[PDB]
Amino acid sequence: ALTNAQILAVIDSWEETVGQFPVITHHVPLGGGLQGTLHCYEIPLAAPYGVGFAKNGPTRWQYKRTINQVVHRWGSHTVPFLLEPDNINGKTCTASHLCHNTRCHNPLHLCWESLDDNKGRNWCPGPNGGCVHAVVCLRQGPLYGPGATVAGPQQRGSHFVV
Amino acid sequence: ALTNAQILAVIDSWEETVGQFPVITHHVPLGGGLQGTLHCYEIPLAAPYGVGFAKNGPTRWQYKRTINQVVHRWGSHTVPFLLEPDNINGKTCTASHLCHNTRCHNPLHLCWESLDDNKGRNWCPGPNGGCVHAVVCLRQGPLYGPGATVAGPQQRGSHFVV
DNA sequence: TTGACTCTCTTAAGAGAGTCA
DNA sequence: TTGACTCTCTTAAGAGAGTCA
Ligand code: NA
Ligand code: NA
Ligand SMILES: [Zn+2]
Ligand SMILES: [Zn+2]
Ligand SMILES: [Zn+2]
Ligand SMILES: [Zn+2]
Repeated sequence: ALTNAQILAVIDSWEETVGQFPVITHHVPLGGGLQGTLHCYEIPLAAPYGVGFAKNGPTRWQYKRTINQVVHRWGSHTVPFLLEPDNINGKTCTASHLCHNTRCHNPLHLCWESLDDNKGRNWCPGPNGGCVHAVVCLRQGPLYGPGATVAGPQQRGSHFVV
Repeated sequence: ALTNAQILAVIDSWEETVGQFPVITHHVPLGGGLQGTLHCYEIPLAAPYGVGFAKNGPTRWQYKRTINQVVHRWGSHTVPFLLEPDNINGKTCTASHLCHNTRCHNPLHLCWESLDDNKGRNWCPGPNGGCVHAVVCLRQGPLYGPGATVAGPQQRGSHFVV
């Protein structure tokens, strides 16, 4: 098994490589009508992506390192969390984009949480709009708002009460 | 079926049948430390379910009627909305449980909206906790709260900024 | 050891359609 | 005509693993 020092070396090489990705400044809603700025380190749209990186899906990548003749591979956003527990409350931990920008690999824009917690950030009002996430959101979720509901609750007869 | 009259007849028959499902009272969080009461009309756990109804999955059902010698079939929660547009902004409209109770078929607990709007209600603070849904939530979403994040954003080196 | 592709799978909110009696 | 089963698919947040040079 890879030692702690070996895993730290993997994290360090990943950080070195991602830190050289193009850094894109994005202005974002924070909630409460306030605007903020995030700096995303974006993996390229097409090969080459960076040392150790390869695309396994339209917006999925993996990081690969060969250590003592054995190939090891991880989801590209999971690397910052290799020294953390990988489940909680019986749920698998997932890399969760606080910046909501899939190509971004900035570890300051990632957290490690259940898929439900991850998804729920899409609708959060944001750090200046009432976010209650213990690990606070960096921005208002892209899907926060009144929604676009086509039809509400309704009945034709009188068979139902709310 | 094609005609408006035929569609209204399908809606009326569905309402009459669902109107005879057992009515189960559920006390629910509203947000803001308040609680409310919902009356769900719950499809049975096992066959028979009711005239026109059959189970296609663990928590999936369909409603079917024979019109002009042809069988017409719909997802069991879609029937109230047969006269509504079936898409919005190029996204499929879905039946969305305001009561977060799959077996419930009370149309006063359903709306018709994109899958993203639908999902997002799981994390809404609720009608007394800040819900901004234009078609208002009936309860706080079951997944609202601080979450259980295992690890937050972090870096080992000095290559990244927020 | 490395790059650039290939494939299928998970989850939990939702769907459509066929086989028998 | 109606009932009771069977199967796979959609979405958008996420995954593991194979092949070739
Ligand atoms: Na996310
Ligand atoms: Na829902
Ligand atoms: Zn980012
Ligand atoms: Zn938040
Ligand atoms: Zn209900
Ligand atoms: Zn709401």
